[PDB]
Amino acid sequence: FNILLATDSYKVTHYKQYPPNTSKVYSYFECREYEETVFYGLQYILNKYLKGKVVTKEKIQEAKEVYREHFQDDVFNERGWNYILEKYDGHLPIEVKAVPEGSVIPRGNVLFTVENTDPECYWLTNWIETILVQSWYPITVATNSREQKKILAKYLLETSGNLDGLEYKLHDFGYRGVSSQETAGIGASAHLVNFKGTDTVAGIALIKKYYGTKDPVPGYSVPAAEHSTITAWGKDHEKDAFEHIVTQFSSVPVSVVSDSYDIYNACEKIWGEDLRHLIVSRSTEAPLIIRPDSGNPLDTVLKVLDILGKKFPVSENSKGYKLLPPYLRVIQGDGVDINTLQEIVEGMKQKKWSIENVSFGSGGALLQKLTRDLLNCSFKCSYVVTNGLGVNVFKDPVADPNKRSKKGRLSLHRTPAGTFVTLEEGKGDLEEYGHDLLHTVFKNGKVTKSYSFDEVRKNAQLN
Amino acid sequence: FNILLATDSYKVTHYKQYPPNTSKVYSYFECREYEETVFYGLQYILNKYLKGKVVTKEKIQEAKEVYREHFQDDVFNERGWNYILEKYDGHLPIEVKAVPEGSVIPRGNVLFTVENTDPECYWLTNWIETILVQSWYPITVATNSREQKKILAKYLLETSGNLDGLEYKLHDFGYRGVSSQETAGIGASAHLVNFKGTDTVAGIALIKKYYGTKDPVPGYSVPAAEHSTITAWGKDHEKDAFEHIVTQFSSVPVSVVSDSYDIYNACEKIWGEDLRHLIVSRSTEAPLIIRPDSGNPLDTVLKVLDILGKKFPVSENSKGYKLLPPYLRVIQGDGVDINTLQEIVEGMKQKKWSIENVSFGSGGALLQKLTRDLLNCSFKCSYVVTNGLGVNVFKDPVADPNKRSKKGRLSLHRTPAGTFVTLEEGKGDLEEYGHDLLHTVFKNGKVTKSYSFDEVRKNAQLN
Ligand SMILES: O=C(/C=C/c1ccc[n+]([C@@H]2O[C@H](CO)[C@@H](O)[C@H]2O)c1)NCCCCC1CCN(C(=O)c2ccccc2)CC1
Ligand SMILES: O=C(/C=C/c1ccc[n+]([C@@H]2O[C@H](CO)[C@@H](O)[C@H]2O)c1)NCCCCC1CCN(C(=O)c2ccccc2)CC1
Repeated sequence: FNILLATDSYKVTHYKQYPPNTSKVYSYFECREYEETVFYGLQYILNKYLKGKVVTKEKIQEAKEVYREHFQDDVFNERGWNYILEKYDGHLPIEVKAVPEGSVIPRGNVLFTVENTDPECYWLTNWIETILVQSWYPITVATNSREQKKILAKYLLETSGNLDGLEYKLHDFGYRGVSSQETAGIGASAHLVNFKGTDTVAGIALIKKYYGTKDPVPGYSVPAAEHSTITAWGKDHEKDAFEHIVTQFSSVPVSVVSDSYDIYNACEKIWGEDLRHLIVSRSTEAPLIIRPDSGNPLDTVLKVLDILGKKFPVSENSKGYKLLPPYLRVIQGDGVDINTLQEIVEGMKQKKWSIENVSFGSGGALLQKLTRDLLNCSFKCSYVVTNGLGVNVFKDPVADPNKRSKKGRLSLHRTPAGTFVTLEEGKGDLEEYGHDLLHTVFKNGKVTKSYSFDEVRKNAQLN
Repeated sequence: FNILLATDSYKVTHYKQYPPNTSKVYSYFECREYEETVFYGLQYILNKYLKGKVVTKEKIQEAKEVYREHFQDDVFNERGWNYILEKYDGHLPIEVKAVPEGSVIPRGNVLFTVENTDPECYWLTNWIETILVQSWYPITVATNSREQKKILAKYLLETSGNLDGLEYKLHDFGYRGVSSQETAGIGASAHLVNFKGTDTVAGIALIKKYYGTKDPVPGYSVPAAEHSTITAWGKDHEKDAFEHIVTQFSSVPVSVVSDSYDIYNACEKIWGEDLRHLIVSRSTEAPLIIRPDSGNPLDTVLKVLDILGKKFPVSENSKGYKLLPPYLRVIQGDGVDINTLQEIVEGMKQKKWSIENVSFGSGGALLQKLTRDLLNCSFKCSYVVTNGLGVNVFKDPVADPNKRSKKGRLSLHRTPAGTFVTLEEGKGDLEEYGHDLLHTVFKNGKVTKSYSFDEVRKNAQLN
C-alpha cells in the first residue's frame, strides 16, 4: 500500500530530533503491568506490510507531495528513503526478534524488539512503530478470548467431568460488529487460536494465507435462522418458519432465533408442544440448538432451561447437574462478554445445569470493544547508540510510574522455577539463565521464521 | 476481495428459510433510541465493496469449496449466485436509498434502506446486511467526534468570544490504537468530517479517492516530538533535545512532549528558564506546543498552566479569561474522551483559562472504543412481498421492547416544526409531509449519487 504513509504523521519529522551521531535505536514491545497475554499476530503484519520490496521511486513521490500538502512544508525524509531504494532495493534494514507465536507470556515481559541494521537507517525503527503496534489487537482478541475459555473449561469440567466440545462453546458473531473488513478477518483469526466456531469467514482466508493449517479447516459453523427468516412468514406464523427451518436442516445441527416475539411461548407452546415432535425425532449429531437474543443473559438461560426441562426429558449426569435430551440444546448469542459469561455459568450451576446444555456467542464484546489499554500494550525505545557507545533509555513520568520503561538490551528468559523473566541492561549476555527465547523473525526485508497456525494453537493452550 | 464471503456464515444458509414464493426482501438501517447522528460512510463501503461487477465464475467457485469445509456440506447458493453473473454480468442487483452523506438526523429515524432488485435475488437484500452494517463505525466516530466539537465550541465561545480555531482543537492520535490499517483509514476520515487535524495520513487517501475535497488541506499536522526523540539524548539531556527541536522547527508550530521525566521541571525550569529565550523569540504563526502525556488529565492542564503563567507574560481578555503569550500553547493528548474532555474545559473555566490556550488530542477513545451499541445501530427487515401481496414485518420482543422494529416501507420526511420523522407502513405514500429525503444511491451495481467530502462536512457542520 505505502509504508511511507503507514505511520503517525508527526514521525515523518522525527528523523531530525534524534541526538546527532546516533547510529542505533533499538525499540521493544510489551504489555505493561489479564496477567498473561497470548502473543499472536505479529507474523501477519510482517508478511502483509513489511516483508519484501516496499519502497519505490513512485511511493517516495506519493509520500512527499502528500507529506507536503499535509505539513504545508517539505520535511519528509526523501533523502534517507532512497538510500533504502538505491541500496537494499526497497527492503527495510531492520531486525525483529519476537517470541514463538501463540506463546502465553505473563506481564511486564518483552515480546518483541526492533532495531535498525544500517546506521543510516537509525530513523526507521520507530517509523514502523505504528503499523507494528496494531498487534495490541490480534493479541487482545486472543488473550481476552482465551480467558473466557478457562472460565468455560472449569465450569464444564466441574459440571460434566470433561472438556468434551469445549472448543466450540464460544461462537464469534463479530463480523457485523467490527469497524473494518480487514479487521473482522484479523480478529476472527484471534478466536480460532482458541475456539473453532466462527461466522466471520474472513478469519480463515487470513489463517491459511499467513499461517497455514494442515488440519481439516480452522473454523466452522452451522445453519441458523436470523430475525428476518422468521418474521418474513408473518406475525402469526412463527411456528410455520420454526417448522420450515427444522425439516430443511433436518439434515445437520441447526440454530433458530426464538425471541422474535416472546421467547417463552416459542419455547413452551411452539417447541414444547406443537413442534415437540419434529424434534425428539432428531439425532444427537443434528441437535436443534435454540437461540435467545432477549434481556439479561442469566435470567433468560435459566428460565428457557426451566421451560425445556418441563417440556422435555431431563436427565442428570454423574455430577448431579441436569442435562437435556441429546437432541436439544441452547446458545446465548447476545449479551455475552467475559464479565457476563462467568455470571451465567455460575448461575447455571447453582441451579445445577450442566454447562453443556449451553454454548455461547459474543458479538462486538469479542471482536470490538477491545483497547490497547486493556493490556497496556506499549512500544518504547530501550537502547540507542550515540557516537559509537550505547546508552540505556526509558521514560519515567513522575505523575506516573508503571509507565517506567525497561532499560537497554532486553532478553526474555525462562526461570528455573517455571515462568519467564525479561533481562535488562544487556544483562542477558551473562548466560545466567541461558538462551534468550525471542527469535529473529525478520531481518532485512525477509521473513526468517514463521509458525503454522497449528503451532500457534499448541503454544497458546491451557496446559 | 470476494463478496461471497463478506457475510455471516449462517446467512449462506438463509435462502432456504424464507416463506416460499417470496420475491421482495426490503430492509432498513437505523440508530434505535448521543441523540442525533451523523450519517457518514455508506458511500465508501457502498463503493469499494458493493459497486461494479462483483460476482464471477471463480468467486463462485472459491466461495464454493470454502462454504463446504466450513459447513461440512454444500448449501451455498451456487445456483442463485450464477443468476446474478449470467444475468447481470456480476452486478449485485439491489437498490439502496440513503440520506445525504453527512446528514445529522435524530434517533429512531430511517437512515438507509435496501431491497433486492429482481424477484430472483430476494435473498440478496440481507446477505449484505453485514457489509452494510460495518458502517455504524464511520457514523459513530463522526458522531462522537462531532459532539466533542460542541463541547469545545461552547467553552471557546464562552471564554474567548468566537469559534476561532475550533476545526483544530481535537487532534486524531488514533493510528496506533485502532484494530487494523483499513480501520484507521475509515476512522480518521470520520473525524475530519468534523475537525481538520490528523496524524493519520491513511484517512486522507480514503477521502480523496472516495469523496474528494476541493480543499488543499483536508487534514493537517505539524512536527512533534515523541518519547524516543527525547530520551535518546539521555536521562540528563532532556533539554538539549528540547532546544534541538525548537531550533530545527523554528518556523512552524512544534509540539514537544514534556513528561519523559517530571513534566513540571520541564515546564518550570527547562521551558521557563533554561530555554525560555528560544521561546519568546517565536512568531504566533508558529508557537511552541507543550504536550503533557501522563497524570490526571485535568489536575495536569491546570498546574501546567499555573506553572507557565508564572514563567510567561499572561494577558486577560474581554470575557475575563486569561490567555498566555501568542508564541506558547498546550496540547493535551492522552486520557481524552468525550466525558473527560468536558471535565477539562469546565474545570479550566472556573479557574479562568480560555479554551484557546489548550487544544486536545485523543487516540483510542477517538478511533477505537466505539461500539455498535452506542446509537444501537441496527439493520432490520420491515417489508417483504410473499405470494404477490407483501407484508409489513417487524420484531417485538418482551425482554427489550425497545428492540421493536418498524413496519412496512419507510420514508424520511421533514416536519413543519423543523425536524425529521420516519413514516412507516408505506404510509409516506399519502404524500403529505413532502418528499422522502432519502435519495437513491446504488440501483443495480452502479453508484447513482455520491457526495464530495465538502458537502458532507457542510451537512454535519454545526449549529
Ligand atoms: O448461531 C449462529 C450464528 C448466529 C449469528 C451470526 C451472526 C450474527 N448474529 C448476531 O449478531 C449480533 C451481534 O451483536 C447478535 O444478536 C448475534 O447473535 C448471530 N450460528 C450457529 C452457531 C452454532 C454452531 C454450533 C455447532 C455445534 N454446537 C453444538 O452442538 C452445541 C453443543 C452444546 C451446547 C450448544 C451447542 C455448538 C455450536
Ligand atoms: O502532538 C502532536 C502529535 C502527538 C501524537 C501523535 C501520534 C501519537 N501520539 C501518542 O498516542 C498515544 C496514545 O496514548 C500517546 O502517548 C500520544 O501522546 C501523540 N502533534 C502536534 C499537534 C499540534 C497541532 C496544533 C496545530 C496548531 N494549533 C495550535 O497552534 C494551538 C492553538 C491553541 C491551543 C493549542 C494549540 C492547534 C493544533
